[PDB]
Amino acid sequence: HSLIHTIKLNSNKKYGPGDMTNGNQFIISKQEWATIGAYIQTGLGLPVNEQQLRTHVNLSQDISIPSDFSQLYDVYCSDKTSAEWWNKNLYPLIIKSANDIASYGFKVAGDPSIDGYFKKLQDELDNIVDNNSDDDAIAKAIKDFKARCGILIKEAKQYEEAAKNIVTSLDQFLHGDQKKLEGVINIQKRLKEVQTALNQAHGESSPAHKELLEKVKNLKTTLERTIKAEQDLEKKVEYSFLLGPLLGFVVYEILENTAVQHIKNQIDEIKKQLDSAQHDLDRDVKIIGMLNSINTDIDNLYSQGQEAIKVFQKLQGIWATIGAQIENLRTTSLQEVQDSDDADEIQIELEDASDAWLVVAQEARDFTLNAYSTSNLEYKCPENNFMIYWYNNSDWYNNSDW
Repeated sequence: HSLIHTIKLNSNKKYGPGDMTNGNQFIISKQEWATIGAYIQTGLGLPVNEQQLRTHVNLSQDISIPSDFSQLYDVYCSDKTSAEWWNKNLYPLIIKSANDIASYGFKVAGDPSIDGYFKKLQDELDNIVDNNSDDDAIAKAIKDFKARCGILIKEAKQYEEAAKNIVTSLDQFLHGDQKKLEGVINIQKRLKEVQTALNQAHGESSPAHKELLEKVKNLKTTLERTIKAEQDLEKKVEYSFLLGPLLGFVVYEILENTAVQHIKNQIDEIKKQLDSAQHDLDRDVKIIGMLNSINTDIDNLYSQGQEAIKVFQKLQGIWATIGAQIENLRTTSLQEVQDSDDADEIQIELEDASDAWLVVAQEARDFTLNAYSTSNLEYKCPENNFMIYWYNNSDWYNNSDW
């Protein structure tokens, strides 16, 4: 965006928001969290027993499922549990950190309906260097100045700690929490194991097995290329199961993309081919195709998890420095104003920092406004209704031709 370039350029301004960017993205990136969120949706819908699996990949009741397939269930459950944890414990924090940026920015610069805190600080400095002002009024202005800065320092520290807490939550998402949460790293390990096993046993049984499973892998590769290529999301984030269980959820908006429409047609073709195929081909390609895509997904969850850790360590440092600079403002700078009887330079710095804060506050608001909202295993992952809309409204599950 134009605004992202403005934010870097501004990132040098004292009392301002600093470099709240991440490459060509806002430091809280709409596109990043939208993409991640797609993988999580897929996770939230994973099946954990035979009947669920059949319903999910859309396999005829008349088809037998070999026993080694059962390994799927435990790891799918863990993956699902992970997704649910993320949905409850991680993603809402991201929304909150965006809100913290909007809140601070509108507080110091003022809400567009307005005086923000920086204008109030400026006027206080006016009173401190006014010669008409008697000594009592000076002393009072100084106390008010320090108090108001103290509130900004407290909030900045709160936001700093919130960013630290996001980093901690990410480390738990990836490495587990030493309790009932298995980490993405271990989930990835087991998913790769099961993938190897099932591929050896049921993924190379015939030429058509290899052909079709390779076709699905190619579609996932292209889909992923397209996803990583599209930088700018213009719509409120929603998700779609249009591509079905072979590929997983995608951000709804990306359905417009020509390449993705091509992929939808190739998927419709696969469905036609499988639904009337020899039973073992039908079964193996649905189940293992989906599993291969889940492995690609979990790889993406891992790497983008590590990336996000780096981003929120950066944000953490930004709030630390914001608080440090306001502490300097209320002590050393304020004393200099008193000694020099000159406040104009500080006042103009506060004006300029106000404008920079407006820029990042608008980006934070935009993020929030457009973000997505919404061995037994039968008790750890009970059946829920999560996929039912998708089973009732996605083409993959249309069986009129059966």
